[PDB]
Amino acid sequence: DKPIYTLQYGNVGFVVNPKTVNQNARLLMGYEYFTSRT
Amino acid sequence: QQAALRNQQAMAANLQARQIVLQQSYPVIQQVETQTFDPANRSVFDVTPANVGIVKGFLVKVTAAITNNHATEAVALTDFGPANLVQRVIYYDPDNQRHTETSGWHLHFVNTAKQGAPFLSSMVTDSPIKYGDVMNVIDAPATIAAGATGELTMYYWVPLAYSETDLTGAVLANVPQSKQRLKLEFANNNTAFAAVGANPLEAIYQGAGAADCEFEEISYTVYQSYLDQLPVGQNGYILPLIDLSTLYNLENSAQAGLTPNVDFVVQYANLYRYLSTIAVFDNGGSFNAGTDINYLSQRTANFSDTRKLDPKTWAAQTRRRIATDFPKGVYYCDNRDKPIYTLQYGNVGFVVNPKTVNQNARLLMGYEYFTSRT
Amino acid sequence: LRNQQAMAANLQARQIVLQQSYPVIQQVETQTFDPANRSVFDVTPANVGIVKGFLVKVTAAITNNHATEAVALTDFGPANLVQRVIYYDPDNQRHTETSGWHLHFVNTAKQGAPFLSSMVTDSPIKYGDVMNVIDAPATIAAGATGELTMYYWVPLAYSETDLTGAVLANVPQSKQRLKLEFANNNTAFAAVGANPLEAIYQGAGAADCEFEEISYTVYQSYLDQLPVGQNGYILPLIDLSTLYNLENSAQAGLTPNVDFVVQYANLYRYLSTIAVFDNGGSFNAGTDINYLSQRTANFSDTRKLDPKTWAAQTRRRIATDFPKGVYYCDNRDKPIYTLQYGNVGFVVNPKTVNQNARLLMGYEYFTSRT
Amino acid sequence: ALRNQQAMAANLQARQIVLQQSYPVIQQVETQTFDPANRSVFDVTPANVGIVKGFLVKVTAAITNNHATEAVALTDFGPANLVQRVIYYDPDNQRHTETSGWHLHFVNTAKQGAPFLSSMVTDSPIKYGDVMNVIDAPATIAAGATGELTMYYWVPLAYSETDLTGAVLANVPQSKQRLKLEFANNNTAFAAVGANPLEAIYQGAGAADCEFEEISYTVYQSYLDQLPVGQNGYILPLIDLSTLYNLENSAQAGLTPNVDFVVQYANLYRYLSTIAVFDNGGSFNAGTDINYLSQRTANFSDTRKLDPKTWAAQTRRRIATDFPKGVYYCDNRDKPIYTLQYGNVGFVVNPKTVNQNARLLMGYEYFTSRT
Amino acid sequence: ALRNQQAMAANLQARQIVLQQSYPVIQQVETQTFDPANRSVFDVTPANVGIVKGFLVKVTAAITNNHATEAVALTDFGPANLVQRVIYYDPDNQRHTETSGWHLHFVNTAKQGAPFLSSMVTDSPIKYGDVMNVIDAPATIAAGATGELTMYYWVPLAYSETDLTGAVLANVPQSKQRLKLEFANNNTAFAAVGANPLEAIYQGAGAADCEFEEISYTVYQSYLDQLPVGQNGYILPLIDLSTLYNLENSAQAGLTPNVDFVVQYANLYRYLSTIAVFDNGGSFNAGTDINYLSQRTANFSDTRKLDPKTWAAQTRRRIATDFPKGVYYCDNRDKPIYTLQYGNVGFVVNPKTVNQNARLLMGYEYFTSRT
Repeated sequence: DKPIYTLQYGNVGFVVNPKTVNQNARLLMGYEYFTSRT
Repeated sequence: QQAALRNQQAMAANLQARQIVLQQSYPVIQQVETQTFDPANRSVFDVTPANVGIVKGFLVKVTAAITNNHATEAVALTDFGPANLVQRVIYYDPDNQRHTETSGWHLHFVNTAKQGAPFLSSMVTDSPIKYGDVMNVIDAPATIAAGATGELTMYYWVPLAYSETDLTGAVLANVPQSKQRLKLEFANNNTAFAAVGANPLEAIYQGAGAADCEFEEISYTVYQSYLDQLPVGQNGYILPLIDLSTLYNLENSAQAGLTPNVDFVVQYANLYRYLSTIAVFDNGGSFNAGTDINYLSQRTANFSDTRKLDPKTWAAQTRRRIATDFPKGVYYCDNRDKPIYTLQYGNVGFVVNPKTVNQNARLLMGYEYFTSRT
Repeated sequence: LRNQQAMAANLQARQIVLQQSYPVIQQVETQTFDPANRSVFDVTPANVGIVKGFLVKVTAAITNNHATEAVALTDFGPANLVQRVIYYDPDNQRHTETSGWHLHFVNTAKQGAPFLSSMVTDSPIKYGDVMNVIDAPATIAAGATGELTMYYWVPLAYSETDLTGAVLANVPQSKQRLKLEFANNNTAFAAVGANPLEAIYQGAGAADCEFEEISYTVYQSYLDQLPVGQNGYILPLIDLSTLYNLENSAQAGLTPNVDFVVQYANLYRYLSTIAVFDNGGSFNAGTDINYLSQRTANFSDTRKLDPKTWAAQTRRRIATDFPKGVYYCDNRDKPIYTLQYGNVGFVVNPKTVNQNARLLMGYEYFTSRT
Repeated sequence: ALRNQQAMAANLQARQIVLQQSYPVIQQVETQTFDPANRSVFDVTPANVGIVKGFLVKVTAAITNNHATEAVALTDFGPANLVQRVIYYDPDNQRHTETSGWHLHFVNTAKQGAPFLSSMVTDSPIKYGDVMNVIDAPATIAAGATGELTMYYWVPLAYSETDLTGAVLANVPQSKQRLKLEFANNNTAFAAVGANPLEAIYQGAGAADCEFEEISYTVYQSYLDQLPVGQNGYILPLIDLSTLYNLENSAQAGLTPNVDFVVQYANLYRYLSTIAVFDNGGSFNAGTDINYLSQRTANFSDTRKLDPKTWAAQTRRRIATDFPKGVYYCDNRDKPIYTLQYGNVGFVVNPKTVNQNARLLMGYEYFTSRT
Repeated sequence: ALRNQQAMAANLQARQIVLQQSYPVIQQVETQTFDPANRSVFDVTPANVGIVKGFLVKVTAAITNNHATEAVALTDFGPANLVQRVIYYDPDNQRHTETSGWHLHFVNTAKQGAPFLSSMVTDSPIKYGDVMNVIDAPATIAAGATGELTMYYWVPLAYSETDLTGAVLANVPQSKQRLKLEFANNNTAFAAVGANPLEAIYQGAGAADCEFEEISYTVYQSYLDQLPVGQNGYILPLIDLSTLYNLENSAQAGLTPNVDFVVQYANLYRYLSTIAVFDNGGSFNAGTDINYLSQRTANFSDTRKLDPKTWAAQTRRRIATDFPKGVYYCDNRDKPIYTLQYGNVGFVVNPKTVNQNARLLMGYEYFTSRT
C-alpha cells in the first residue's frame, strides 16, 4: 500500500539484529518492486 | 543564481535569536518520572516528558542491586559494565520524529567525549583535603562474589540540544496535543550476565557465576532539562528556527565481512553532518587493545586518507580528547570542527584494516550527527 | 538608555589595562609564630597599581605529644589552618569576610579541580606530587611531628581576565587591611566524638596535640605600569566600583522531611552557593538528605535534585566530589539576583536531623559599592 | 605604524581563511626499526606538501637487563630520553627547533596542560584507563628481563592547531626539509649508581649489562592541504609563515650558595616559556636546594620572585601536577619576554646548596622572524 | 553540449601537438640499497620537469634461507610482492594511485597484453631468451642458500604512451611530488606452511629462518620535455591534465556458498578494469571454488555471466595466458563501467565453496576528474 521509495540510496534499510550467528551466516534477500523503464 | 543571501541572513537571524533565548530564558532541570522494577517482570519503559518550552535533554539516573546466587563462583565487571544498564534509548519529539536511537554504551561514550573525560568521574589527586569519590555518582563493584549483592549507579545524558550554549537539535515542546516520548530498554537477567567464553559486549558482569546472577531491582529517575519563560517580541516568541529545525542525533549500526589485511570500509551516508565516529571491533567476542588491527583511517573518494594511523597513534589522538583511552577495542574519531559531509567532498568512509579476524567478527559503529528535519 | 556605553567603555578600558600593564606577584610579608601566644594577624599590603588578590602560603608543624594515641586528618584537614579571613580596602569597605575552608572550596570551584592539586596519571615520566604544594600527613602517630603546607587565594578581582572586584591602590594612600585568623591549639584538634568541622586532626590523642609553630607568607598580585590616556589613567570604572566578595553564614532549625529554606538577600548577584550540612557533628555523603534545590517564591524549583544527581552536577564543575556533607551550586552564568529580599532561596529537605544540626552557608557574589 | 596594523590584520584574515578552507591531514612519512649499537642518527625527509604544522614521532624500544643479579629503575625523565636530540631545517635550510628530547617533551606537556598523552586516573567503573599504552615504560627492569617502551614527541613548526605562526610552506618540489633524530644508545640510556641520570632512561646497579635490543620510530607529518586560492594566488598568512617558532636549550654554570645566578635572555627573541633544570652535580632535588627563583628586569625589580613551593604552585595551575625533581617551568605566553620592550631580562635562581659540577640546563620556547 | 564537444576536440589537438613537439625522456631519480629490517618505507621525490607520464621502478633483493633443513618455494605472486604498497601524490598533493605491488603488477601485465616484461619461449636456435633476467626469482631457496631476485613495476600517471589522460604537469619549482614505496620485510615476505601466502614472496617449512640480506631500488621518471609553446603559452591538453588515472584496491568479505556476492562499483569513477582475487581463507584455487562470475546492472541483467573457464578464456585473449590461481580479470577499457550511464553496476562472484576467513580482494583501474 505504501512502497518503500527513497530518492537517496539507502534512505531506508531492512534490519535484522541476530541473537546467534553461526559460521558462514548470511541473509538472502528477495524483492518485489516497480520501476520506470526510463 | 545567487540569492544565497537568504541563507547568510537566516544564519544570522538564527544565531541572534539563539543568543536572545539563552540570555532571556531561565534554565530548569526537573524530575519527570521515577520507577523501581524487577527486570524479570519488565525491562522496557516509555517515558512521557513534560511539554514546557525548549527541551535541551534528559539526565537519566539508574541504580540497581545485583545478587550473585552462585554457590561458588564470582563474576567481574565487563569493559562496559554499568554503561550496559540501559541497552537502548530512543527519543521522539512532538511531531513523532525520531532523534537519538542508540545503545546505552554508545550514548555513554559520547557523554565522555563531550565532557573531555570519563563522564561524571572523580579524578584522583594528591589533595590532603578529602575530595574524592564521596558520592559514588557512577559506581559498580569490580567483582560480585558468590552469595554477595552489589549496588550500582550510572547516569546517561540524552541530548536534544548539542550543548548548553548551542541549541542546534533542541526541541520546542508547547503543543498540548502530541507528547514527546523517551523510550528506555533496560538490561535484564538475559543481557546483563555473560558466561565465561560468551560475548561480553552487552553485559554488565561476566564470570563463572553468571548463570546464577539476577537483578533484585533496577530503579530509574528521569530529569528533564529545559528553558522556560521564553522571550517574546513584536512577531511573538523569538526562536532560533534553524536550531529547532535541525536534528542532533546519536545512532549505532553493525557491519560484518572483515578479512585479515584487507581494508574494511564503512561508508558515511549523505546529507548527515557527522560530528564524531566510534568504532568497536567486536572480534568474535574478544576485545583487544589494538593488537588485532593494522591501522584505522578516514578516507575520501580519491584513495586519500586524512588520518591513516596505527592503533597506538590513533589512541594518542583520543587521549588528547578525553585524557585517557576508551575501553579495549573501542576507537574514537573527533570531526566536530569539520563534520564529515559527503556533499563537501566525495563519499567518505571509515576504515579498519584488521590484522586478525576471529569468527563472528564485526564492527559496531556509533555516530553523532546533525541533519535537517526536512 | 546609557549603560550600554558605560559597560562598553568599561570593557574597553579593562582590555587596555590588561594589554598595557604588567602583572607582578610580590612577597609583602612573612612571619613565624606559636599559636599559644598569638593567632590573629593584620597584614598590610602595598598600595600599588590595581590589586587583584593575595596568595597566602601557610606552613605548620604539629606535634602529637600523646603517649600512645594517634590522630587523623579531618575531612577539611589543612584547609582549616586559616580559620577566617577579612579584607578591607583603602576606603574602609570590606570585601571578603569568610572562613578558611569556604575560601578554599571557592578556590577549587574556580580552578575546576581541587585547588593546586597534583592529578595522578599513568605517565612513566616522573611528574607527580614532587613539590607537596598543599600537603598534610594522613595521620600523626603518638610522639610524632607532622609538617603541613596550605595555600589560599584571597581574590579581589574575579579572575586573571575579569577585573570586576579589583582594587585601585596606586593612589588611595589610606592602608589596606588583610586580616588572618589562624588555627590554634584549641581549634585544630578534635577529640573522638567531638565536632571535627573546624579542626585539622581528630583522634584519641587530640588532647595532647599542639602546634610546634606556624608560618605564613603573603604574596600580593597586582598590575603595575597602568596605561595613561587623555583624561589620565585608563580604568574600568565598573570593575573598580564593584565588590567581588565571599561571605559565610550559619542557619539552624532543620526538621526531618521539611523544606529548610535559606533566603538570598537582594542587591547581591550570587555566583555560587556552598551549603555544609553539619548534622550535629556528623558529616554524611548525602544519606541524611532527601533533596536540595534553589527555589523562587511563586515559580517553584529550578533544580530540585536528589543528592547524587546534585553531586553529578558538581562533578562537571570540579571533576570530583567536595568532602562529605559539602554541597556546591554554580550560578555563574546567571547569578541569583532578586530585587526583593528572599525572592529566591536555597533549599535542603533533610531526611535525618541530629541534635545541634545546622547548615553552614558560603556565598560568592558581586555587588555595587554604592 | 599603519602599514603594520594593516599587515597584522591581513595576516590574521589569511590565517583564518586558510584554516576554514584547507583540510588537515596527518600521514606517515617514514618508519624504521634498528639497533642503536649499529646506528643512532637518522635524517628523515618530510614530504613537500602544503603548509606543514609539525611532526608526531612515535618511538618504541625493547631493553634487556642482562646483569647477573641487579635491576635498574627508570630515571626521572625515563622514556623522554629515548630521543636525545631533534633538529629541523625547512626548505630554505633555515633551522627551526634544535633541542633535547626531554625539553621537547616538557614543552609538549606544558602546551597540553597535563603530562603529554597521559591517561588520567579516575574512579570510573567503566574500563577507561591505560588501555593502549601510548607513552609507557616499566618502572624497573630486573636482572634477566626485557622491558618494552613507547614514547611520543610532537615536533612543532606551527605554534598550535589555530595559530599558524611558525608553520612552513613546503611546495617547492626540489627543496627538501630535514628532520634529524638522534636516538639514545647503550652509552646514554643506562646510568650506573652514583652517575648523573640526566640523559639516561634507566639507572641502577645492573646498568653496565643493559642493552637496547632495538628501537623503532614512525614519523607522521601534520599539514594543511587544498590551500585556498584567491585573486593573487594562494591566500597565505605572510607573517605566520616568515616567523620561526623554535625550541632550544643550553647549559649554564657558575652557581654559588646564596648568590643570585642570573641567566640573561641573551637574544631579541620573544620568549614564550622557560624551563630551568637544576642539575646539582647529578642530584635532582625537589626545591630543597633553592632559596628562590625569579624573572628580573634591568630595573633590578622582580616580577615574580618566589620560594620554590610557590613557584611550583604556579606550575600546578598550568599542567595540573609538578614537573620532575629539579625541573622548573615559567609561562610567559601572553606577554613573551622581549628585551626590546623593557631592559634586558634575566631568569634567576638563588641556590641554597651547590654541589660540584652544578649547572642550570635552560630550555626556551620562542618566536623570532626569519629576517 | 557544444562547449564540451569543442573542449574535447581542443584537448585531443593539444595532446597530439604535445606528443609531436616534445621529446620523451626517462631518467634516474633515485637509487637506494638497504636492509628492510632497518627501514622499509621510502618517500621518493620526483624531479619537477615538464609533463610526467609515470615511473619505472627497478627492485632487486637477496634472500637467505638459514633453516637447518627445509626449503621455501615461491608463492603464486612471488617477486611481485617485493613492493607491498605504492602511493603517489602530485604537486597539489592530490593522491593518484594507491595500491598493492601485486595489483599494480597485474595491471602492468594487462596493459602489456602479456606477463609484464617477460621473455617468451620459442624454438629459435639463435640465443634469444632469458638473457638479462629482467624480472626473475629462483623457484625455490634451499636450506642454507641465498637467492637473488629482480622485479620491475611501472607506476602510471598517464594512461599510455599516446593517451596523456592522467599525466601530471610538474613545472612548479616549490611544489614537490611524492612517490611512497612500502617494501616487503621479513614479516611479510615469508609464509609458514598453512599460513596465507597472499602477501608473501616465499612459503615453506623453512620460512621462520628466512631473511632478506638487502633490497635495492632505482626509480626512473618518464616525462616529456621541451613542451610546445603557442599564442597563449604552453599548448596543453587541459582535460588530460585535470583527470586522474588511478589504481586502488580493497577487500570485501561476506561470501556464502551458492549465493551471489555483489561488489558494487561504489564510486562515480569510470572503471577501466577490475581484478578480483578470491582469497578463500588462504587457499587460492583455479576456479573450482566458483560457480560463475559476472558484471551486473541494477536492471538485474548480466552482461557477461560466465563459468570460470569461460571467464578465463576471455582473459586469455587479453594477456595470452591465465593470471595466477584465484585471480580474475575483467577488461572494460572501451566502455568503462560508469554508474551514471546505467543503474548502479556490480561485480559478481557466486562461490561454490567458502572457507573460513574468505574474502575478495578487489583491484580497480579508473579515471576520475580532479573536480
